[PDB]
Amino acid sequence: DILTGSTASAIEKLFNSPSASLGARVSGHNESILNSFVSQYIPP
Amino acid sequence: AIPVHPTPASVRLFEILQGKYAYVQGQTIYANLRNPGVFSRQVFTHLFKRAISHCTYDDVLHDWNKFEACIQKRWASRFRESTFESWSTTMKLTVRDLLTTNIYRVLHSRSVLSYERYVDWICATGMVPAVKKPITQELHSKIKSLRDRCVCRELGHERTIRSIGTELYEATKEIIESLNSTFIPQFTEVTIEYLPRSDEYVAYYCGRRIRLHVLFPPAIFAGTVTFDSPVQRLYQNIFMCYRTLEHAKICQLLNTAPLKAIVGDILTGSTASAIEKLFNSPSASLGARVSGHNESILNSFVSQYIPPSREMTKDLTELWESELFNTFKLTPVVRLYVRYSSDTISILLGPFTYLVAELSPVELVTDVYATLGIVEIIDELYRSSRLAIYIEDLGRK
Amino acid sequence: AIPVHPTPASVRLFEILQGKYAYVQGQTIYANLRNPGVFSRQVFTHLFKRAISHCTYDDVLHDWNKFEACIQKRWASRFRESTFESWSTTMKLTVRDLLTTNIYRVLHSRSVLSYERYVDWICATGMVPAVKKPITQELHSKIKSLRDRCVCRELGHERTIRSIGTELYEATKEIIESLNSTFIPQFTEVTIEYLPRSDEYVAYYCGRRIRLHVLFPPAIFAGTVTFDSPVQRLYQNIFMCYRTLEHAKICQLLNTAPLKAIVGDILTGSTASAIEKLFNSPSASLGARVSGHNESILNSFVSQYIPPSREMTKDLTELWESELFNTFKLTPVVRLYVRYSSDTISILLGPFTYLVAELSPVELVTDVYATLGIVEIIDELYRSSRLAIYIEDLGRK
Repeated sequence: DILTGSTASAIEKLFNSPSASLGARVSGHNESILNSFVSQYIPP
Repeated sequence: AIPVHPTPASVRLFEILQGKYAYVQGQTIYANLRNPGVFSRQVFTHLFKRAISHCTYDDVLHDWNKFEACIQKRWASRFRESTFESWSTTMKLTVRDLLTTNIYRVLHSRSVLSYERYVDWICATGMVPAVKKPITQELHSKIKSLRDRCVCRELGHERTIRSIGTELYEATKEIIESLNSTFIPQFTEVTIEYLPRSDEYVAYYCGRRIRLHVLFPPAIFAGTVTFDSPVQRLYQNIFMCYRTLEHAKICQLLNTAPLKAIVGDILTGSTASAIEKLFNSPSASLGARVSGHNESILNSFVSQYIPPSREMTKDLTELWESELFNTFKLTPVVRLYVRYSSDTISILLGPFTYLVAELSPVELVTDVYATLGIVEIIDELYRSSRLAIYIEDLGRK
Repeated sequence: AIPVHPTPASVRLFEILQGKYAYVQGQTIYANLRNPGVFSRQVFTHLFKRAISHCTYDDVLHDWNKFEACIQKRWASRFRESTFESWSTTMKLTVRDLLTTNIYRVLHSRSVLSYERYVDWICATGMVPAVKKPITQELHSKIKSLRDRCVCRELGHERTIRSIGTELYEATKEIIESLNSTFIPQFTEVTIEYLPRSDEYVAYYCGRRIRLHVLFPPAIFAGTVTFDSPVQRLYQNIFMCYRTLEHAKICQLLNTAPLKAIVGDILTGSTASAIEKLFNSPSASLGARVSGHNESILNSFVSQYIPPSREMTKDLTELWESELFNTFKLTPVVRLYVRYSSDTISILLGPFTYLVAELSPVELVTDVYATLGIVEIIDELYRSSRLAIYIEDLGRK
C-alpha cells in the first residue's frame, strides 16, 4: 500500500503516525540534564 | 502428522518465484530455464533418430537402381556421376521435408505434461508431485488424424518413404501417450504431508493419495521445516532487502515537508494552478508532538537520513545471479546469452525424463544439441545417421 | 464464478503496454517484437517453396530443347555453352519476377488475423482468445481477381510458367482462407471467466462462448489472480517507480518559493514584464501554518530534500531490457540491432501458427531466414530449390 499508493493519502497517513517523532527520556525522577548531542553514525 | 506445504512460511516462499516481493535484475535469469526449450529439443532429436536409423540398406539399393534406370532411358561414367549426385540431393531434401513438418504438429500440440511446472517445484521445494491421467478419448482421434495424415504423406512414390513413415507413426504414437499421461498440479490445491512414523511423504490432490518424488529431502529439525532448494537459502536475504524498500519509502515521505516544526494532473498541469493547489495543501508542513500533558521539551535536532536502497538491490541482484549459476551450473556466452550445459541436463532433465515422466526408450540431449539452432541439428543428425554411410557406400560404383 | 479479466487489477496491467504510467527506455524493446515482421516472412517463404518445388524435370527438358532449337536457326560446343548460360539466367529472372509481385499483393492485403494483437495477449495475460469468422463475400471476388490476374500472367509463352502459376493460385487460395478466418479481440470487450468446478477458462465475446487457448495458466491462490506472463512480475517495480515521479513533482513544487516562512508567454517574453508579473504573484512566498488555536511552536527547520528520480528510472530501464531478453531469448546485434533468434520462434510463432491460427501445411522459419533481407531469401531459396539441381543436371550435355 505504501510502496504503491496515491502519494497524497500516503503522506496524509504518515504525517499523523507515531513513527514520525522520536521522544527519548533520561531521568531518575530528580536528575537533570546538562547537554545534548546528536549523531548519525551507521556502522559499516 | 506435521503440516509442510500449506503454511504461511511455504506459500510465501512460492510467490517469490512469481515475483511479488523484491524482484530484481538477477531473478530474471530464473526464467531462462523455465522455457519448454530443451525438452522440445530432445523429443525432436529422439523421433528424428528413430525414424532414420531403422531403415535398411537393400531398399536404397534398388531405389537408386529404379532411379538410374529412369535416367538411362532419357539422356558414361561422368554421365552416371552427375545423376547420382542429383538423386542423393533430392533424396536428402525429401527426407528433410518428410519429417520436420510432421514432427512439429505433434510437438506444439497441447500436452498435460508441462516442463514449466516441474521447475517451479524443483526450485523452492525440492520435491515434485505427479498425478496419473489414464487417457482421454479425443487423443485417440488425434492418433487417427495423424494416421490419416500419415497415408497422405504416403502419396509420394518412393520405396524408403513408406518404410520411414510407418515407424514415425509408431514412434509418435508411443511418445504422445506419455506426454499426456502425467499432470502436474500448480503450486496450490495439493498438500504434502510428513508422517513421522516410517517417515515418508504423502500428497493429497483433492482427497486422493498420489505419487510424489523427493529429490532433495527437507530437514525437519524438530520445530520447523527447512528445504534444500536454492530459494530457501535466499529467503533471508530477500526479505532483508524488501523490508528496506518498504522502509526507504517511509523515510522519503517524512522528509517531504519543506519546513518542519515542533508543536508544543500534477505530472501534466498548468504549473501555476498546480503550485496554487499545493501551497494550501496539508502536505506542506510537518507538525510533530511529544507530550505527556505535563512534560516539557529540552532540545530539538533535525536529520535527513535516508537508508541505502540502491546499494542493497545491487548486491541482491549479483547474489541471485551467482546462486543460479552455481547450483544449476549454467554457462553464459560471453553477458550476451545464457545457455544450458551438460551438468544441468543430468541435474534437471535427469529426474524428469526417467523418474516422473514415464519415458523409457529415450536418450538425453548432447550439450551441443541443447542450444544450437534447429536446422543445425537436422543436418548433423543426417551426417551422423546410419543412412548416410549407406549412401556413401554407393559412391564406389 | 470468480471474475478474472475486467477488473481494476488487470485493465491497469494492460495499459502499461500501451504506455501510460512509467514508459522508460527499456520498454521500447517490447515494440521490437510486435511488428507483422517474421509472420509476413514465413508466409512468403512457404508460398515461394511450394510454387517452386512442385515443378517437374521433363518439362524443363523440352523447354530448353525449345530454346536451343530457336538459337540453332539463328547463329559448336562453345556456341552451345554461351546460349545455355543466357537461357538459364533469363529463366531465373522470369521466375523471380513471376512470384514476388504476385506474392506481395496478397501479403499486404487486409487480414482479420493480426499478429500484433496476439502478442499483447501473450505478454501481460498469458492466454489468447480467438473468434471464428466463417467467410466474407468480397474475398471470393478477391480470389477471382487474383485468378483473373493469374491468367494475365499466363500471357507469357513458356511451358514451366503455366505449371508454376497454377499451384501458386492454389497455394495463395488456401492461405487466404485461413488468414481471414480468425479474428482476435483487442483487450477490451471480452471477459475471461474461471468456473472452479472442473476448472477451465471460458470467454464471452458479447454473449457468445468462443475458443480460448491457455499458454501459461494463471495461479489463483484463493484471494486473487496472478498471471505468469512477464508483465505481472514487473508490475510491482513499475508502480514503485511511477509513484516517485508523481512524488518528485510534489517535492519540486514546494521548494519553488525563494523565501519560506512560519505563519503564526513566460518561455518567450520581454523578461522585464515577465519579472514584473512574477514579483506580484501568489507563487512567490510559502506561508505554512501549524496550530490548534492554542498550540505554540517551539522550533523550525528547513530542508531541501528531493527524492531520487533519475536513479529509479535508470534501473527500471535496465531491468525491462533484461526481462525482455531472457523470457523471449532475443539476441542483439552488437547495441546496434535487436533480432529474433530460433528459441523465440518456438515460443511465440509455435502456438500461433499451429494452435490458434488453423494453419496446417506450413513450416516454421529458419533463424537465418528470420531477419536477413528479402532478396537475400529469394536467391538462397533458388539455390536450395529442387529446380536448381534439375538445371545443373543439364550442364553435362
